[PDB]
Amino acid sequence: WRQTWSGPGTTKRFPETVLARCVKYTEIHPEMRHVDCQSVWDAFKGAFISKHPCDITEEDYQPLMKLGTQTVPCNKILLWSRIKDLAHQFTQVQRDMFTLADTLLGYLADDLTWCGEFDTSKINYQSCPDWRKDCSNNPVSVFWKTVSRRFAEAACDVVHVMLDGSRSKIFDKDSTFGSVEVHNLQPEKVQTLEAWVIHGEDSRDLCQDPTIKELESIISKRNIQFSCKNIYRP
Ligand SMILES: *[C@H]1O[C@H](COP(=O)(O)OP(=O)(O)OC[C@H]2O[C@@H](n3cnc4c(N)ncnc43)[C@H](O)[C@@H]2O)[C@@H](O)[C@@H]1F
Repeated sequence: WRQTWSGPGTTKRFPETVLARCVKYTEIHPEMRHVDCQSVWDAFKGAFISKHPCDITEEDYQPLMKLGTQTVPCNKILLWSRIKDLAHQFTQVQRDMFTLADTLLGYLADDLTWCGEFDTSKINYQSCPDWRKDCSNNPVSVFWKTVSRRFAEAACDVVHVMLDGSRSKIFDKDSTFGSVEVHNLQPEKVQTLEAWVIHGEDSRDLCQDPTIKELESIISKRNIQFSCKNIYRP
């Protein structure tokens, strides 16, 4: 039996959008011709269709992760927390830096919402679970959790993270960066995490904020060097 959820339903034209994005991505990036976009869509579907949308596991997304596997320039990863648009905008100018949005899976899934239901093979366009009001293990949250774990595992040498100085918690231990990514930067592989605290709020040294000291101690226990910089948005 189905229930009404508290969050928006699946983005209109979801199947066509994912397929069209996959076709566009594989055209631009020749390294990915070995991917059949029909196969990618099948695997995507099998992660959440005919499943209760609060019982989704990272394991459900493994077939899609396997088809969407992609080498990346591991020494040029730019992570970010709660500052997506500015991050992307930074990498359009500093072109040699690489974010999750530049990967196939991140490009396919950007700004979309999706879920299914236990009793049917249909996409639910009516509503989907809100992460706070309904459940954390919903199709969208678990997707981003899964790809993020894997993206952090891929990084090497010097990893950069853009953080937003205008947030109450500049570093939030409970965000995706703060839980999943920070704890999966691999001790040997990654030598340094360099944080960039962005101003646009208080205009003084924000690298001494309690939450940045938290971030420093977390990183430090994984045998990774930590650096911080105050940077000003134009
Ligand atoms: C992986 O994580 C950081 C981003 O981490 P945040 O700390 O900003 O993530 P958080 O506030 O916990 O929010 C999680 C939800 O954000 C949506 N989301 C993340 N990334 C995208 C993209 N690229 N497009 C659309 N939506 C996105 C999801 O709804 C998550 O559930 C990144 O720097 C690392 F790659």
